[PDB]
Amino acid sequence: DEFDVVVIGGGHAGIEAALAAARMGAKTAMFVLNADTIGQMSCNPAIGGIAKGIVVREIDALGGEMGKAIDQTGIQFKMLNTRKGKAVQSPRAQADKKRYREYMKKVCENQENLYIKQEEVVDIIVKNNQVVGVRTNLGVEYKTKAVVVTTGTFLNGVIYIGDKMIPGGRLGEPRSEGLSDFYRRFDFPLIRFKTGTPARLDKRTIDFSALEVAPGDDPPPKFSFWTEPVGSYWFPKGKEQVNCWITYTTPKTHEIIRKNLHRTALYGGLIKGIGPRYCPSIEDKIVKFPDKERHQIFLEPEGLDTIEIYPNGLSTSLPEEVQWEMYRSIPGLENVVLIRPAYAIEYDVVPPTELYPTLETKKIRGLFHAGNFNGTTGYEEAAGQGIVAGINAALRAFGKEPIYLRRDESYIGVMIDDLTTKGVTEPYRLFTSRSEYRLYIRQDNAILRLAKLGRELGLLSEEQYKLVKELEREIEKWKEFYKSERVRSYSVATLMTMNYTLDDVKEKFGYEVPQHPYVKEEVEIQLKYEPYIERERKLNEKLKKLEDTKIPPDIDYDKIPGLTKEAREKLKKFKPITVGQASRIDGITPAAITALLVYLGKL
Amino acid sequence: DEFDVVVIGGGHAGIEAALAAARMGAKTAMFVLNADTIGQMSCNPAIGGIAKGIVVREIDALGGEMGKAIDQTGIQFKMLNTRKGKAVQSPRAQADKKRYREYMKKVCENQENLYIKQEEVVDIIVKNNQVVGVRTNLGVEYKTKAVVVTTGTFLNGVIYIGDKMIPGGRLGEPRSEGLSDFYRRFDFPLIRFKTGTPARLDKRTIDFSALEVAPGDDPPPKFSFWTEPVGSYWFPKGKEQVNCWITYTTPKTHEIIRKNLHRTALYGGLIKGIGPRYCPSIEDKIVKFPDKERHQIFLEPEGLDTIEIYPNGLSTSLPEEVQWEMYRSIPGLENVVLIRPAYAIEYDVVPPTELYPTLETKKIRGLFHAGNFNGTTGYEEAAGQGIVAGINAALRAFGKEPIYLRRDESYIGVMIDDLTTKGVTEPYRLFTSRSEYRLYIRQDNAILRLAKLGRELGLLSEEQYKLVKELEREIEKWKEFYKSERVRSYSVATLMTMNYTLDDVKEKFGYEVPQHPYVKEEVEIQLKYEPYIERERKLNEKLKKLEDTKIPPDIDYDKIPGLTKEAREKLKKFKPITVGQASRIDGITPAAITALLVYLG
Ligand SMILES: Cc1cc2nc3c(=O)[nH]c(=O)nc-3n(C[C@H](O)[C@H](O)[C@H](O)COP(=O)(O)OP(=O)(O)OC[C@H]3O[C@@H](n4cnc5c(N)ncnc54)[C@H](O)[C@@H]3O)c2cc1C
Ligand SMILES: Cc1cc2nc3c(=O)[nH]c(=O)nc-3n(C[C@H](O)[C@H](O)[C@H](O)COP(=O)(O)OP(=O)(O)OC[C@H]3O[C@@H](n4cnc5c(N)ncnc54)[C@H](O)[C@@H]3O)c2cc1C
Repeated sequence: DEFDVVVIGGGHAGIEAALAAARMGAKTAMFVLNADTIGQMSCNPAIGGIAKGIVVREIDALGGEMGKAIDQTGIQFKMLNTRKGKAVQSPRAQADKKRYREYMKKVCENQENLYIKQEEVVDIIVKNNQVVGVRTNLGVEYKTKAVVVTTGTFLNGVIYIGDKMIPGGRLGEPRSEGLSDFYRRFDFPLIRFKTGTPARLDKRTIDFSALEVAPGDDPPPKFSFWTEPVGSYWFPKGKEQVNCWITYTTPKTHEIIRKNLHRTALYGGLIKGIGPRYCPSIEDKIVKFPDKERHQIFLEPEGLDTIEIYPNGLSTSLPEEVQWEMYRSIPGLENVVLIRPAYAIEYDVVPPTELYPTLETKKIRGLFHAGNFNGTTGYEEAAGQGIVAGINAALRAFGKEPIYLRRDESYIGVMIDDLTTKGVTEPYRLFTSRSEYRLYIRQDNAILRLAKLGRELGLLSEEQYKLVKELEREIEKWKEFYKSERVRSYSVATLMTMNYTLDDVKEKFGYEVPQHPYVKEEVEIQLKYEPYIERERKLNEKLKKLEDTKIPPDIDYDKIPGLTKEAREKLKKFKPITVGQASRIDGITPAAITALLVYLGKL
Repeated sequence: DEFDVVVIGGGHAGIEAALAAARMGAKTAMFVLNADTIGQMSCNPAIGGIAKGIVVREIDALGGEMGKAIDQTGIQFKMLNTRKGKAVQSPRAQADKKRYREYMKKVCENQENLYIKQEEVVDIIVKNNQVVGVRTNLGVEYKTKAVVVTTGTFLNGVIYIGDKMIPGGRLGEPRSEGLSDFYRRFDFPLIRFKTGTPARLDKRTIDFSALEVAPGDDPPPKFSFWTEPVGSYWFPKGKEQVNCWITYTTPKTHEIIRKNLHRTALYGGLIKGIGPRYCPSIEDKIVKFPDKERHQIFLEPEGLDTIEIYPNGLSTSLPEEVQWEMYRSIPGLENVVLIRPAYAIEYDVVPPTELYPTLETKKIRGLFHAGNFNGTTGYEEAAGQGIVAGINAALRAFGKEPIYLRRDESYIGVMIDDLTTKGVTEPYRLFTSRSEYRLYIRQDNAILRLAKLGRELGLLSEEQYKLVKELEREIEKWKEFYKSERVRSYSVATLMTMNYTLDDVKEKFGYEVPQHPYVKEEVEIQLKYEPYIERERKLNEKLKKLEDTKIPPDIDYDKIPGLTKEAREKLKKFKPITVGQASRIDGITPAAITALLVYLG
C-alpha cells in the first residue's frame, strides 16, 4: 500500500521519528531488518550522562518516548556532577536492556498509524528530486511522500575483531547493502566511521569483593516530566536500584594492548588527546596517555535477570585470544569469562552538511537523515535527531513547512546545528560540544523551553500543555514574591545568589516555600541563576542579533556586493537560513558576513 | 639560465631545502618575493620547544643550518621540562629576529651554487608529468629538473583584522597569486588554513614591576653539535641572556573578547579542548575553556636593540580598537601601546596526502612541497620538511632515488609520515604528535641517529662525521666498563637506573668520570635508560617488523587475494612504500594488512 512517511530503521532515531510522524497523524511505515530488535540498546547499558541527559528531557518535553522509556525500565538512576551546581548537572540512569527493548517494541505496535515492516529497504524512488517511494529487497515498491533514513551502524557494516572481517551491522545481526547505491547514484558523499564496544562478561566469573560500589542516588531523579510522579522530576525515596562496581586497569593490561596494537582496527593516530575519559577504545586510553597507569572501569549490569556484565571503558577490536588475556589482567576479572567478544563496527555515513538544520537533504526533497547514519554516535544523540526528522518528515508529508530547533533554545538544536553547519571528521558526541547558553539550556527548564512547540505540533496532549503552562505561571508568581520581600537590606530573590536555598529561607527566615516539587526546585534555580543568565544573555546579544536575521531561500549570492568569489560558493552550498548560521560556516568571515548584512540592509 | 633545482621560497622551509640541494652540488635557484625577508621570523620570537627542539637537533645533525643559526643569534636559551628526566626534555632558546634574518640571508648569499632570485614564481612547466621548468610573473621561464614549493603563508593570502580583509602574505608584505592556477589546473586539492599572531607592544609603555621573570638557564643549552663548544651540546656558564616577563589575563579581558566574538575570524568550534596551553588564539581559551579565569602570557623581547614586545599567548583577529581595550586590560599593559596590530592569516595549502614520505608529489614527478604550504605551522616543523625536500629534490635532479626518514628513527620522519599518511584537518603542530619511540628519539642522540645519513649525502663534512663516529665509539666503551664493574653486588651500569649519576659514582664510590662533556652525559643517559628503551623496543617489535617489510612500486593491488575493493583503492592512491606505512592508512585494517602480507609472502 501507500504511506505518508517511511522510516527506514527501528533503532532509536527510527523510533522517535516514526512515533512522532505518526502521532502527528501520518501513515508511517517503520521498516526494520528484525522486528525483535526494535529499540535494541547495543552499547553502554545506560541512557543519559554529561550532555546526553539534557537532550533526553528535551525529547521528553517534545512528546517523544525515550524519556518515559528509560524511566519505567531503568534500574539505577542518579544525578552526575552534583558538587558544581544545579544547572551543570545531568541525569544518567542504568537500564535493563531487555525490558527497554520490549517497551519500545510494545509502543510501536500499539501506535495508531504506525505500521511495522520487516523488509530491507534497498532504494528510494525519486521523480524530479522529490521522494515518491521506497523499494525493498523483495522486489516490492511503496508509495510515500517522505522518507526518514536512520540505518545506524548497518549500511555496509563490517565487524572487526583482531584481523577478522565479518559482514554485519552488529555482532550477530545482518547488514544492509542496497540502499547505498541510491546514495552514490545521486552523488551524496559517502564516508565511513567505525566505533567499538566492550565484550560481555560472565557475572558468575567475577570477584566483586575488593571493588568499590557506585549506587544510585536517593531520592533518584527521573527523565520524564510525564511518568510518576507527574509534573515532578524526581522519584520518591526508596526505589529499587542496582549497583555498579569499579575496578581499574593495570600496567600489565597496557603492556598487553601495546604488544598487540598492530592487531586492532581501532589503533587510531598518536595525537595528544582531549582527555583519558573522552577516548573510546581502551587502545586509545593507552596510546594518547602513555603516562597514566590506570583508567577507571565500570562493571555494569545489563539487567535484572541477566548475568551479563558490561565492562564500561574497555571497548576494543583486539583478537579474541588477546581479549581474554587483557580482560583477565584486570583486578576482579582474573577469572572472568566472556559471553560475547568486544569488537569494532564500521559503517556507511552521509556527511550531515548534506542536510539543512531541518535534517532534510539539500539535494532531494522529502528525504531526511538521522542517527548514526548522520555522523553521530549514542542512543541520545540519535534520538534527538529522529524526533526532529520525524516531526518535519510529517509536516513535509502533510504539505506544511519544516521546522528547526535554534541552537540557542535546545541542546538538540545545538547538535543538529553543529552537524549541518560544521560537518564531522569523526563520530560526533554530545559531551564534546559546548553551548554558548550553557545556563539557559539546563537539564530542567527543558520542559518549559520546548513544551509549547510540543502542543503546537500535537506531540503533546492539550491537557499536558496546561500542566506546564500552569506550573510555570506559578513559578514566576513565587519569584515576584521573593523579589519584593526584604532582609543590610536585600531581596529574598537576591538571596538565592548568596547560597540561600528556599529551604534556608524557610527556616532561618521563616518564610513560605512552594508546595509542588517542581515549582520549588525551579524557582530556587531561576533566582539563584537569574543574574549569571543575564550576563550570559548580554555577552551574546550580538550573536543572537544575527541568529535572528533571516536569509531568504531565493537570494542570489552573486548579486551581493563585495562578497569574495570563494565565499559566494560556500554560501550557495549551505544555503544558510539565518545570517547567524551563515557566520558559523567555516570559510565565511566577519568581513563576508558584513558585506552580506549590508546587502540585506537595503532590500 | 637553467637550474637543477628551483626552490620557490625564502622562508625557513625554502632555506634548509635550498641550502641542502646546493650543498649537495645542485644549481639551486631560491626564489623570493623580497630578498630582505630571507629567513624572517614572523611569529613567536623563538626556536625550539616541546617537540620542536628535538627536530632542530636533527636538522642540525643532518647538515642543515637552523641549528647553528639559533645558536649564534640566540638571546636566551634554556631546557624545558627539567623535572621529568633527560629524555623528556627539549631546548627552547629566544631569538633576535633581526640578527637571525641577517644570518640566514648572509648564508644564502655566500653559498656555492645557490643563486637568489626576487621574482614571483607563477607557474610550473611540466611535460608528461615531469617538472621541466618554472615561469615568473615577469614573463620569464627557467629550465629546472626539480622544484621545491614552500610558499608558506602567501599563496592567495588574506590578512584578517576585525572585519577587514587585506590582500597579503604577512602584515605589510604582498602575496602570491599565480602559482595556484598550476595546482588547480592539474587537479590538486586546494584547501585553506588560517592562523593568528599577537600584536607588537611598545616596551617603553609596559610596567615591568609587579611581574615574574623567566630567565634562561645556566649553563645554557645549545641547539648545535657544531657551534662553540664543538661536539658538546652546552654553553659555558656565564653567557649573556635576556629576560622574559609574565603577566596573566583577567576576567575582564575575557568579557571583552566575548563581547566581540562576532568580529574576529578566529571564533569557532564549541568543541572541548585538549588544554588551554595548547590553543592558538586567545579567543579560543575563552570559548573552549569557559571556566579558566586567567591564562599565562609571556612578554618576549624581539631582540636587543628593539623596544618591541611579543605578547606570547595573545594572538587574535579582533578589531584594532578592541585589540587595545583587551591588551590594556592586562596587568602591566594598562598603558601599553601597539606598534603592529595582531591579526590572522589565511592561505592556500595542498593536502600532504598528495605527496609520498619523500615529499614528492604523487601526481607530478620532480615537484616537492614543504612548509606551511603543506599543512604545517611553525618555523621548526617547516624547516624539517625543507631539508628532506631539498635533499630529495637534489637526488631527483642528480638522477638518483629519493630517500625518506622512517618514523621510528627521526622525529622529523614522524611529522612527514603523520602528514603524507594521515593528512591534515587543521594546521599540524609537533607538540600535538607523539612517538611510539619517545625514548629512542631523544633530544640528544639525534646527532648519533642521523649523522651517517649526513655524511652519506654530503651535507656533513668528512671530518665532521669522524668526530661523531669517534665520540660514539667512546660512549659505548665507557658503558662496557660500568657494565662489568660491581658493588648485594650490582653493576655500576645497572646503578644509573637507581638515581645514580656518573657524578655520585665518582664521589660515593670514587670511580672515573668520562673523557669529554658529551660522552659523560650521553653514557650517563644510555645506561640510565637502556632498560626502558628495551621494554619499548620490544613492545613494538611487531610494528617494526612491518615497517621493515618493503612493498614494490609496481605490484598490482588487484592481483591481491581477499583484499576488499574499497581498500584496493586507498592502497592505490597512497602507494605505500612499507607494509607498516600501509597499515597506518586510515581505512586499511589489520584484516587487509594480513591479506596483503599473505600476497607478498
Ligand atoms: C559496535 C558498536 C559501538 C558503539 N560505540 C558507541 C560509542 O562509542 N559511543 C556512543 O555514544 N554510542 C556507541 N554505539 C551506539 C550506537 O550509536 C547505537 O547503537 C545506534 O546505532 C544509534 O542509533 P540509530 O538509531 O541511528 O541506529 P540503530 O539503533 O542502530 O538502528 C538501525 C536500524 O535500521 C535498520 N536498518 C538498517 N538498514 C536497513 C535497511 N536497508 N532497510 C530497513 N532497515 C534497515 C536496522 O534493522 C536497525 O533496526 C555503538 C554501537 C555499536 C553497535
Ligand atoms: C599570521 C601568522 C600566524 C602564525 N602562527 C603560527 C602559530 O600559531 N604557530 C607556529 O608555530 N607558527 C606560526 N607562524 C609562523 C609560520 O608558520 C612561518 O612564518 C612560515 O610560514 C613557515 O615557513 P615557510 O618556509 O613554509 O614559509 P615562509 O616563512 O612564509 O616563507 C615563504 C617565502 O616564500 C616566498 N614566496 C611565497 N610565495 C612565493 C611565490 N609564488 N614565488 C616566489 N616566492 C614566494 C616569500 O617571499 C617568503 O619569503 C605564523 C605566521 C604568520 C605570518
